[PDB]
Amino acid sequence: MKIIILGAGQVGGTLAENLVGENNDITIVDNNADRLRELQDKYDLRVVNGHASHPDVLHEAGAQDADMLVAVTNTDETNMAACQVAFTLFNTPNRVARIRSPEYLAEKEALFKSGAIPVDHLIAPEELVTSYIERLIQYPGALQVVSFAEQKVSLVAVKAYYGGPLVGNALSALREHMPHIDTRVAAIFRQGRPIRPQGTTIIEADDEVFFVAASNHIRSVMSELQRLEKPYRRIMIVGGGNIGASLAKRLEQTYSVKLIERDYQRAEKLSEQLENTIVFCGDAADQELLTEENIDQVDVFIALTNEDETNIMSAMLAKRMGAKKVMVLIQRGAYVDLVQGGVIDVAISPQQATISALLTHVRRADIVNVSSLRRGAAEAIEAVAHGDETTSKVVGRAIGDIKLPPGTTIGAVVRGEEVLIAHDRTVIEQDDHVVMFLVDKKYVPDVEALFQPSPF
Amino acid sequence: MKIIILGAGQVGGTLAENLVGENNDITIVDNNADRLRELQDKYDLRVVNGHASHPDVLHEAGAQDADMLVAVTNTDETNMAACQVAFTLFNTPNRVARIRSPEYLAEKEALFKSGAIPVDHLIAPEELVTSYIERLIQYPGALQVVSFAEQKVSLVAVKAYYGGPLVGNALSALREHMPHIDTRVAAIFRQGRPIRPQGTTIIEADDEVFFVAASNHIRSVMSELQRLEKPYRRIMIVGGGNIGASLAKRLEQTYSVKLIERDYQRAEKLSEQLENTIVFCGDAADQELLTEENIDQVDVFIALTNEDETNIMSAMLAKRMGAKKVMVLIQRGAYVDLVQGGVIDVAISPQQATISALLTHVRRADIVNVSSLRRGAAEAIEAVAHGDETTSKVVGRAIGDIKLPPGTTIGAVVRGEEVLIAHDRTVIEQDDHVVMFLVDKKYVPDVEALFQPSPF
Amino acid sequence: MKIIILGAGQVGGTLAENLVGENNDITIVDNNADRLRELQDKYDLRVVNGHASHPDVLHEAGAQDADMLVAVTNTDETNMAACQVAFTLFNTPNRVARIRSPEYLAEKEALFKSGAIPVDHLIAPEELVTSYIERLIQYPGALQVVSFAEQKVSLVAVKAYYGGPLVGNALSALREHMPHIDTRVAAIFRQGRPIRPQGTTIIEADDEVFFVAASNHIRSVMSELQRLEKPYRRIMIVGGGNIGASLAKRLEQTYSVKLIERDYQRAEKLSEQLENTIVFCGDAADQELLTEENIDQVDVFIALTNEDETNIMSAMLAKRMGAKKVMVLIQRGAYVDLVQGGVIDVAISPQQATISALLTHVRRADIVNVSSLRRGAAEAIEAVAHGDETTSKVVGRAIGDIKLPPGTTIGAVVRGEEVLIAHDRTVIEQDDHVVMFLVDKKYVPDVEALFQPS
Amino acid sequence: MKIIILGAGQVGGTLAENLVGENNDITIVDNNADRLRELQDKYDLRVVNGHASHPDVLHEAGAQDADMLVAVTNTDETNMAACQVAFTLFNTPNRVARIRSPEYLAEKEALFKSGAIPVDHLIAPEELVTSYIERLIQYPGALQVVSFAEQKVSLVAVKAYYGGPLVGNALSALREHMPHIDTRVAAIFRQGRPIRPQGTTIIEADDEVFFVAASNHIRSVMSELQRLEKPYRRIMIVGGGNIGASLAKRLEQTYSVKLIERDYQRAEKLSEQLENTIVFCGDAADQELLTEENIDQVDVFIALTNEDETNIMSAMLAKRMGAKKVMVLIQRGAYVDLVQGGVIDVAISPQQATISALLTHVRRADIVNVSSLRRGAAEAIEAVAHGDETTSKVVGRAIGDIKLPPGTTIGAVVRGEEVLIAHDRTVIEQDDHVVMFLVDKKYVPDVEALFQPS
Ligand SMILES: Nc1ncnc2c1ncn2[C@@H]1O[C@H](COP(=O)(O)OP(=O)(O)OP(O)(O)=S)[C@@H](O)[C@H]1O
Ligand SMILES: Nc1ncnc2c1ncn2[C@@H]1O[C@H](COP(=O)(O)OP(=O)(O)OP(O)(O)=S)[C@@H](O)[C@H]1O
Ligand SMILES: Nc1ncnc2c1ncn2[C@@H]1O[C@H](COP(=O)(O)OP(=O)(O)OP(O)(O)=S)[C@@H](O)[C@H]1O
Ligand SMILES: Nc1ncnc2c1ncn2[C@@H]1O[C@H](COP(=O)(O)OP(=O)(O)OP(O)(O)=S)[C@@H](O)[C@H]1O
Ligand SMILES: Nc1ncnc2c1ncn2[C@@H]1O[C@H](COP(=O)(O)OP(=O)(O)OP(O)(O)=S)[C@@H](O)[C@H]1O
Ligand SMILES: Nc1ncnc2c1ncn2[C@@H]1O[C@H](COP(=O)(O)OP(=O)(O)OP(O)(O)=S)[C@@H](O)[C@H]1O
Ligand SMILES: Nc1ncnc2c1ncn2[C@@H]1O[C@H](COP(=O)(O)OP(=O)(O)OP(O)(O)=S)[C@@H](O)[C@H]1O
Ligand SMILES: [Mg+2]
Ligand SMILES: [Mg+2]
Ligand SMILES: [Mg+2]
Ligand SMILES: [Mg+2]
Repeated sequence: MKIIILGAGQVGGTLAENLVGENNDITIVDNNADRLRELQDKYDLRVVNGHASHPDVLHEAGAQDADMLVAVTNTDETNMAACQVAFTLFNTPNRVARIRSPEYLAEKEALFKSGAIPVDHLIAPEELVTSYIERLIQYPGALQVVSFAEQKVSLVAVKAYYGGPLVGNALSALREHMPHIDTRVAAIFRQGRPIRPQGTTIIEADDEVFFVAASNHIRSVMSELQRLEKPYRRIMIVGGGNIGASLAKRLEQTYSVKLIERDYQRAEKLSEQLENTIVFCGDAADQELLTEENIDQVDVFIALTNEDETNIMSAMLAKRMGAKKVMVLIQRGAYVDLVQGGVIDVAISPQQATISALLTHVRRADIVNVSSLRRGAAEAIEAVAHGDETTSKVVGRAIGDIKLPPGTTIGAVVRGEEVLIAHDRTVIEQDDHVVMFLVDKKYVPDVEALFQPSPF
Repeated sequence: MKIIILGAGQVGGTLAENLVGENNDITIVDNNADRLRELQDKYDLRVVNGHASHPDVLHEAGAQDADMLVAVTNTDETNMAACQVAFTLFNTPNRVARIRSPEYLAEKEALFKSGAIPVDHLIAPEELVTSYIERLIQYPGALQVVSFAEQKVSLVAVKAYYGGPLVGNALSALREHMPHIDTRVAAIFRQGRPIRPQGTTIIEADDEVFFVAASNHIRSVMSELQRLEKPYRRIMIVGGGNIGASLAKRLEQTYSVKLIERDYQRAEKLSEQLENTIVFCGDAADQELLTEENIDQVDVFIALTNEDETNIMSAMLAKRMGAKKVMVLIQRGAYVDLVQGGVIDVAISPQQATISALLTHVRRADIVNVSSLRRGAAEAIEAVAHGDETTSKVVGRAIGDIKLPPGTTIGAVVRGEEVLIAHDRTVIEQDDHVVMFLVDKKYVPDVEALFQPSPF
Repeated sequence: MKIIILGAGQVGGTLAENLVGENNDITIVDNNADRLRELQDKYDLRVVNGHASHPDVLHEAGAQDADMLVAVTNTDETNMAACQVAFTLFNTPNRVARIRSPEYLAEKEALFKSGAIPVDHLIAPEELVTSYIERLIQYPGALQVVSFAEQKVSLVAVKAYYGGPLVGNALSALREHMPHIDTRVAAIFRQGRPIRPQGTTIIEADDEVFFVAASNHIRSVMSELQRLEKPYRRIMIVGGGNIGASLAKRLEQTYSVKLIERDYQRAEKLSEQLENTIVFCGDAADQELLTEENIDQVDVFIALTNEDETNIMSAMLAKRMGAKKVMVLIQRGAYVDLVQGGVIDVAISPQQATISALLTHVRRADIVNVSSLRRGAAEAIEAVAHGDETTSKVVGRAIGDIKLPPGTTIGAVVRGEEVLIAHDRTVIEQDDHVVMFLVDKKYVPDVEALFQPS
Repeated sequence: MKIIILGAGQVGGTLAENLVGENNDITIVDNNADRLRELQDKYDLRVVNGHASHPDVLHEAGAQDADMLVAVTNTDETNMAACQVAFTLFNTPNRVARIRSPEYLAEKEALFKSGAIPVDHLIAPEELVTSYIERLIQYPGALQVVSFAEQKVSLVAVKAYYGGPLVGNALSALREHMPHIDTRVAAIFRQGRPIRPQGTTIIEADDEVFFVAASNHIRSVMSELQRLEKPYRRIMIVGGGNIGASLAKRLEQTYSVKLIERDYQRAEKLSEQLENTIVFCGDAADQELLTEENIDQVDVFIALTNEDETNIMSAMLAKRMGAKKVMVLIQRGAYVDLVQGGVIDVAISPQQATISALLTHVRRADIVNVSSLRRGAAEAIEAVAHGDETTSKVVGRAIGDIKLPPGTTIGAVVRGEEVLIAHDRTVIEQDDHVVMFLVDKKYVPDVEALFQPS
């Protein structure tokens, strides 16, 4: 697998970090020499200093031979130009590009899906975020929904609280309750540190507990944990930009939505374009605006401006003034787990989201796929069981008898269209998709080795 | 009292906001028309659009007749030029100027105190902050030390916690304990909202409780509340700029200080200039640097970079990694109370500090002086009891019999050199300094009226 | 004619300014509200605020109906995306784009000429500039060569001097002293004011005289006016960049070229890429370097750095130190007419060159285009004679019987591939290309009326 | 001589460049590491990185021991603080400061001349520029007036023309045809190269000839060279700013002045402040406005906006439209020598003017200062003859017996308040001020050796 990453920013670099290994040859292009040196010190990859869409720069990165091209530069127009130039001159297969402009996506069918602009897969960070928040809204009480390249399976995170079904009970004590639907804990995060879920792991308060669920039965699982809270009525959105306006349009038909936008010329525009949203012109930190429009009633306050501090301060104010749940948009995913949990209920990063999507396309045709759950060294992953018992170290063997790396816990198996909750006696069959959670991502290539069969 | 404020930034504007009234005529100079319109809408003051140090602009603000000149522009050199031009051309008395440069203050004696540069009072925001943090370090457990223009009296804030002397006990129940030293609660802040301290006010957890103390006996009061924790051993400072390097120099002789500075060229300089400080070159968010230098041992982690988010994220990480107490430098005082309390122990603003100092010079020769305790509408103040019983509405009368405005509580009286803890039977004598806390600062001019005697 | 210009910078703005008029609907798209306003204040055109390559912005500027799209934004990648989006979504005809990157141009065949990236016409200023200089070197004595028609016609500017062939002679007296060559004076600039060339106009010293010539007979005209100087032998180029390195390749095999380049790692690279050029490592203003390499022998000194300040100081030093002629590259177009002529013989601007080229695409699409000449010597336009005698006020008539506005001079008529030097007896036939020069831009729209049929 | 220059911009940099040499220890302070490096790369001087007014930065540049402090930073308030801090902390002598604000200058008496703000010498470029133009208007025909000594000596530049008094005459032939007036040609610039003025130098057309004259007898010299033109009657100023409004006040009472100002609220203000000036509201490039107000009658058109582009286009239009002479204000100093002379008669730069003034303070402190003339016509310096015959190689000798370097011409000798036009028999006495002109800057340090005693 020969991979070229155009632009070594947060997204390109983090991607590069997640793809270094045996079966992957990573080359990164960037015109900033400082960024290249920094990345090369940490990881085994090749670097090209130049403009990502220049024919020679692209040639020097070996676009004729490469198997995938990922364009994550500063600009859509450079990403588009890179994919055009690469395709036209070198026939480079699998061209993925980040496109941040909703204007382009509005014509994505006519522009990209016709091969006019030769992009195979658009990664639209603004769209992904809007979809994620909306999906959280759909499951009141849900702290995080984890996705895999296998769309049939998901994880749902919830926060344990005093006098809740979860707090105090060990994991094995929950397994005594089998009514209607049964799930298994995939991961724990207390105090920002990952705990490997064992039978005798006592759930403490303020833990972030991730349960395994079929993607089409999340509501049903949360219900059966007495953790599905009543539907959100009142949503308040701060920041009427690309993301804010998008989310409001998606919600206004089913929810009661208020939006605050401090630019009057932009705000007036949003009032007509949003038929069922009440749009206010005002500042996010304005106590008297938040009070006048009853912030004490708001079920979820969502801060979606582009400045993290504005969002943070705003949401912290909303919580102080009685908003039930608050969500903030944090730019860099590193800060997400940090700022989350205490006072701020949920933090979402457009960079994380982009990276999550990008890992579902690259890890495709690989053994292991990384999930959208990545916190520090911790991360949930999916691996494929190729081969039969004769050639594989996992196929045929039972889950309780698999030589997993340290810190690694198998949470569920996806066989065809059925999602099986992991048990010790369960036998891994061929071409299964095994979902694991690792406390430390350094053992991924070990998981890779484990699931890699002998040469047929 | 005729006051000219040069520069209507955060400091100038906030000052202007605090000084509007009957006995004060406020004029603000600024070259940004937008900033002027905004301020005039809210407050009764005069605005001049021009350069603060131009002879005509200064003339147009009435510098010949004015009684005080406050220079808080963007630049020290403009502040200095304004004070020179005002003095030389109009003999304007009482010239206060903000000087941010330690280089100038290093020669403050030869430059200002000689009348070469005609500044009467330097307001040095970097120095004030360094002094404040240091003063907090001196009283382990102290959340905030409140100062007044009467240097003889102070307030000390502490946070109530479960199984602590404070939590659960009503205020009257504390008055049953009179050993050695006795104090009175001046203010309460729970959930960021001010509560007027009454006899039957039950102290809840995480409340910010302010006790009255003589400025020279703070340690003695905290001791007698079982709230003076053991001396801080290990201090870790992030950001080796003006403030960070300053604080380290002050502490290194009495504390074990580590400093982190990400710029290697600046960091190397600090290693030699700080004889007893260990200086590290590295990033604030670097988990492995913080761990290698045992952040789990750090008694107080102090984030003093100029970026609030950097400081916030950094300190939140330090707390997660086990640092006992964390303090952050937040630029705008509005965010200070917001970000404080939850996870971040203390937030300090250089703007607040400047404003605090500026209010001790202006309110001088006034009736009321505002303290360094200002949180939203809430603020602690000091008023002077001028006149005798014949002409005053407060002198002679007992504290329990004073027609105070709503939300107002007298906490202590400073008579000469003795600080008297307020009791209901205490009689106000002449020229006393009465310390009150108001839940809403809108009643200040009422306090002013109350302490204003009849025309002699 | 509905024309869309993307980006209202120097080039986009000047262009619109050159085409705003009667038969032209100019819409300018730009990301900057302020540049649009200035343009609307000055001219009656439509302005659209948005990103030049966004589908809605292109549609809102009416790309569906438009007849030409000109992309002159900040970056090639936006120009390309814009041409792409316009073609794919709206089938916008005649898509012209500025492409500054030699890297993209190196693959011009594979990228653009195949319709992968749908640019119909590339305007590459660096190349045009390089080409212009080379064209000047080819005609020693030429201060300026301007093109009209499809470049089929040219003007050759020369400066008249004391004890010279031009000075002293009336214009009609020159038509009688030229035996087998046909030319016409198109414009003159003496003192600080432009003069309309008449029969009784005596050429005074230091005048810049513009002659009309067929492009394939420029050398023959200059020769027989005793104004074609002997071939340049020694050329010195300062600055080995895109333009410098390029111009050197074009010259080194037929001329003796030395190049000065202060970037030492760059100088080494060029030393290899230039088979017949001597590359010196040094600063352009270094006298001890310039005197060492015989600047007094240098026929043409060419300063091609990106710094106008360097170019000017460099050339003036060279001129001071005895170089015969000096040519500079000027970025800021305002100064070009000034900088040329006195101490510095020739000044060349990449923005001007772009505007020229964009107007050669105007000249092929049969729109009349105004252009100002050097130092306001005259404003030049080329117009088409539409209609027959019945519907046109010009077709059929001889030049001597046409009521042209004051200050207006017809210089030549272009019939197909045939260039007729304008004479009083010359009859304009239908669809002819009449190239004229005006002393005043205030009479510009009047000429349009002549050539616009009923 | 230990000299500190605060701020290494155009002015600070040029200054250092003019004074770096043998007897001068130049230290430049600047906030920008890059500007310092370029300066150190080019010249051997000391560079200090810090804020020009910080006590340690001033001390580290050796303000205690320094002999002159020049403040040419970005803002007056920093220049002032620097002069303040230097005086208060280190007693730094001769503190020169650039002050651009007319507001500060309006209170020059009360603020600076009293030692409240310890600036010894104010350099106010806007005023100097205004003063220069006014001085040009006073001597019609003067293209340039440059000053030497304590302004006691001047050069008057004029352009020679066909059928003119200068052209055709050898220089020695002019000394014999001037009856009761004494002058000397100091420099000439013909073609693109400077010529050393000798007896047998015949003046050709379009040469710029510089004459030496006592400052109090400039008019008498120009008159008796048949080169003093008749007084200007009609003046037109574009741009009513600090310089424009100021120049108008100085001219309106003795000349007929019209002013064009596109800022309408500004035009109204000036209409009141200018008792004898007609203020028109309009753009400078508006032909219908320029033709309405008889631009063909205008003796001098002066474009004083902050936009070079406006000034150039404005003036060239005026020159095109028949105005006798046009003068412009040019911000970017690189273009000045070029822009002047051809279509635009006079170009004036505020940065150059500042450098001149800063060098008049150099001329009072008895340091020899180099300055380049217009278009490199010659480099001019004024030097002092220190010592007696025993210790000096120049004192006592007559000019005709002094071995000057090649290209070097002594133009005048200044003894006290007495200006002696240089002659071969003229003997240099002690502490004389000898003003010389060099064609080449490479012979500059050689001249110092002559005047430096043992
Ligand atoms: N035209 C270009 N050619 C090559 N590399 C580029 C180009 N533009 C940007 N880059 C590099 O690509 C990386 C990403 O660019 P940024 O300016 O960080 O854009 P961004 O929108 O912040 O995206 P990220 O990845 O979330 S920081 C940067 O590190 C740049 O150095
Ligand atoms: N304090 C505030 N209160 C209310 N609205 C705010 C506040 N701060 C920012 N906004 C709005 O929220 C968004 C923050 O984004 P900005 O960084 O200002 O712009 P931007 O995000 O670059 O533009 P977009 O939306 O991505 S096309 C803007 O639309 C602001 O109008
Ligand atoms: N030279 C000047 N003359 C007059 N007013 C000025 C000048 N410079 C700045 N101001 C105004 O003074 C105010 C404070 O300036 P800022 O640029 O905000 O400086 P600051 O260091 O941020 O100080 P603050 O008050 O904490 S925001 C601004 O609102 C400016 O509009
Ligand atoms: N992530 C980080 N880790 C460690 N040190 C940091 C980090 N970010 C900033 N710093 C340092 O902390 C300070 C932050 O201030 P900046 O805004 O970069 O500079 P500055 O404060 O304007 O300069 P000063 O100190 O006020 S003269 C700087 O000295 C940085 O070197
Ligand atoms: N004083 C000088 N003497 C000699 N060469 C110089 C001098 N100043 C600049 N140059 C050279 O002129 C060249 C012009 O290169 P640049 O214009 O900077 O880059 P480029 O590759 O030509 O791309 P463009 O077209 O300018 S965006 C540079 O390589 C410089 O080294
Ligand atoms: N506060 C400062 N302290 C020290 N040096 C400074 C300061 N501000 C500017 N300088 C330097 O002073 C020089 C003058 O810079 P500018 O004032 O920006 O140029 P300018 O206003 O065009 O005036 P000049 O000198 O004609 S370029 C610059 O090179 C700066 O690097
Ligand atoms: N095309 C034009 N026609 C007439 N007047 C103009 C034109 N362009 C600019 N101006 C005027 O020229 C004047 C010059 O003013 P400015 O230079 O902008 O300000 P100023 O008060 O002179 O301060 P300085 O010295 O430039 S920092 C302006 O008031 C403009 O209105
Ligand atoms: Mg295509
Ligand atoms: Mg004829
Ligand atoms: Mg003083
Ligand atoms: Mg003689």
